Amino acid sequence: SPQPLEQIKLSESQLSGRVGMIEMDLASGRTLTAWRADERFPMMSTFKVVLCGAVLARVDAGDEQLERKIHYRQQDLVDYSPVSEKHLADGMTVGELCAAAITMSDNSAANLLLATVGGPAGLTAFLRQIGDNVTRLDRWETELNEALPGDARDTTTPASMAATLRKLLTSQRLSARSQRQLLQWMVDDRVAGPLIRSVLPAGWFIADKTGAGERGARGIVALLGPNNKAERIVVIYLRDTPASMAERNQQIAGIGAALIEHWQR
Ligand SMILES: OC[C@H]1O[C@H](O[C@H]2[C@H](O)[C@@H](O)[C@H](OCCCCCCC3CCCCC3)O[C@@H]2CO)[C@H](O)[C@@H](O)[C@@H]1O
Ligand SMILES: *C(=O)C1=CN=C(C(=O)O)CS[C@H]1c1cn2c(n1)COCC2
Repeated sequence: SPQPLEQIKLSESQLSGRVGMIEMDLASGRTLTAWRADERFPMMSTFKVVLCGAVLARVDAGDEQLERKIHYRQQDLVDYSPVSEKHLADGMTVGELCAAAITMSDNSAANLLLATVGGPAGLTAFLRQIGDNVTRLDRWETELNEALPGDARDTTTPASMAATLRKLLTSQRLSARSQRQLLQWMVDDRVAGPLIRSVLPAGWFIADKTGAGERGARGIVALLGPNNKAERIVVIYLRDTPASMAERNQQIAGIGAALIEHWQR
């Protein structure tokens, strides 16, 4: 494989799109690789990790319980509700909703959770309170995936998303049990976790959340490392490419291969 930066460039040339990426040490925040790291990209479903960070902050403050059952109605459901559509009668706990949102990308679950944290404006205010001055959520599922050219709504930057994830997972803004919970939900991702493990060498850790949107938008927020350890945060976003989903996936995998082959930098 080429060096990671060279492989990112090659992926732009091949996709005829913009790629944004950060590779960051989880423990220290050292940035090892930046590429378009201050440019804006649609978050798509990757926002669900930050959402459940906000939920966990309310639990730590005594303002929420993961056990609290939320009842909802069929009229409330949006497209792709694989878990939530099964619990119209019996409801779901706040923690079950976060599991569904992060591990299955259940969109109704995400919207029910958004309603608990004050909507998109509430989530954006949470971000500002933990010192993320860039990321913004403006819409609900599924309209937030629209990825219009030039539109700043529902965007992050690779650098801001990585810093925000590190804050949630490691900075003691969240309680110890809450940090462990957030991590475990990412470990349990069903959408891409197993697929990623199928192509990772033995010994590599993965935890992740993925997203997709219009005009080729694609993204992943991940924890990765050798020796079965979550050593680095890797954030990769793609936008404005006509490529097939399979080719976008293959280019992100190729960046992954470059990082693995050149890990000690
Ligand atoms: O010498 C290093 C390794 O080189 C190869 O591993 C290959 C592997 O066979 C391939 O499947 C993967 O593709 C890349 C898989 C990565 C999937 C994307 C993951 C990313 C996306 C961004 C967020 C973090 C995770 O590349 C590695 C590195 O060449 C050998 O198969 C393996 O025995 C050896 O230990
Ligand atoms: C999250 O990224 C996300 C993106 N895109 C759409 C869409 O393209 O219509 C809908 S919401 C949400 C989503 C939908 N699914 C997943 N994530 C996971 O795969 C199954 C369907």
